[PDB]
Amino acid sequence: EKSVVFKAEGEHFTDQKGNTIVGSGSGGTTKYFRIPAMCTTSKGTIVVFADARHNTASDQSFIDTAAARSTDGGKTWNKKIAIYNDRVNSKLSRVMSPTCIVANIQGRETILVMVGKWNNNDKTWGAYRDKAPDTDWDLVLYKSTDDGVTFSKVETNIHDIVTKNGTISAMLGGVGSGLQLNDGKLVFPVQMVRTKNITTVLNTSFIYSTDGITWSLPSGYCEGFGSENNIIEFNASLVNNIRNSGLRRSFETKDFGKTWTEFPPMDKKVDNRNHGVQGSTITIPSGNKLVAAHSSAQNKNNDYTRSDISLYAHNLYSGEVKLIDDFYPKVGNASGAGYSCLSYRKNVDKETLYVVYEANGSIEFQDLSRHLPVIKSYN
Ligand SMILES: CC(=O)N[C@H]1[C@H]([C@H](O)[C@H](O)CO)OC(C(=O)O)=C[C@@H]1O
Repeated sequence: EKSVVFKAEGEHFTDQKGNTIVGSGSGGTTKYFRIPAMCTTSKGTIVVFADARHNTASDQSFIDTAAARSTDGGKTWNKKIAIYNDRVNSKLSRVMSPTCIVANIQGRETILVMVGKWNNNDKTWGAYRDKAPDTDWDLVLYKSTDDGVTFSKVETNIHDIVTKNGTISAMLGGVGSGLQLNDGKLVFPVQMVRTKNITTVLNTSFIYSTDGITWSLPSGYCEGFGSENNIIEFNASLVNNIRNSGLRRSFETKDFGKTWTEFPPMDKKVDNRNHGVQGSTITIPSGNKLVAAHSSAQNKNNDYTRSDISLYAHNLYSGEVKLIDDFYPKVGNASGAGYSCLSYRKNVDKETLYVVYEANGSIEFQDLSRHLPVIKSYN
């Protein structure tokens, strides 16, 4: 009814030289996985990224970005490390929080994946506000043009545009998936930690590009809330959907990121309760209309266990919301739980809706395509 993408205490990765990575799971396995991100290509291939937390579930720990690839509809997976941390600090070196896009970049189908990178910081990234930007931080971008088989680093100007801004201590993708606009523009939702002198600690925004190499920041900022967020393209707006303790928040920009205003069809429509949680938000066509599909946790215990990871439909015209499927109807592991990522595709006449999510330190996959008629009708 499901498959395991990455098995907690059940995977063995190799490093760049081909030596095994001895984690703290049983038998020297990778201990824990978090923060899944997925896409589906024009060939039907599914690629899933996650934080491979070799030693512990903690955010401040030794982490590589794993990638899993399935060509059989999610039944079986081939796995590797896509992005290695710098191996400065055996406790703390890390790459974190993947956000991915599958896109047509000047004719070439490309998977992009963006992760934050730290080495010696022993605290959460929001603690580091003294510098513009933090010297321990980077935001790195990798690509594949071979359907997810190989990844290579992309040289970008992302660090430069953050430095030039001068009011950002660190930036990170919004977690899960970014998007390619109908005109071809690449867009990553972002989270930013502002420098200490800015009265808002966190903001949301996006970065955009034509070629995947040269990126830009818009001039405005959206309120941060819990900062993890996704963007959809709708009706001549970019619309975000942001983590927040309690009710999720959604804003729209009609001027390509200069200004943001509340988006009534999604704002305050789903409750994640205490702490909030990352959620995934995408669009799915229905005729010449769109529906938003959204995944996040109901959090019945009002805590970090983030129970009941659920799929919702948002009617973008009426503002109705309904629960489609509580696809992980379980209490999570409070060491780190609740995150998810959706992926919709129509290849020829075959429509697929997939999800990956956190399940007790593992990453699981489900094919949710049977729900498509219900979601599409919600317009
Ligand atoms: C880069 C990073 O730390 N990401 C982490 C994120 C973050 O700490 C929080 O959004 C405050 O910034 O929180 C969580 C979480 O399970 O809630 C998981 C992520 O691994």
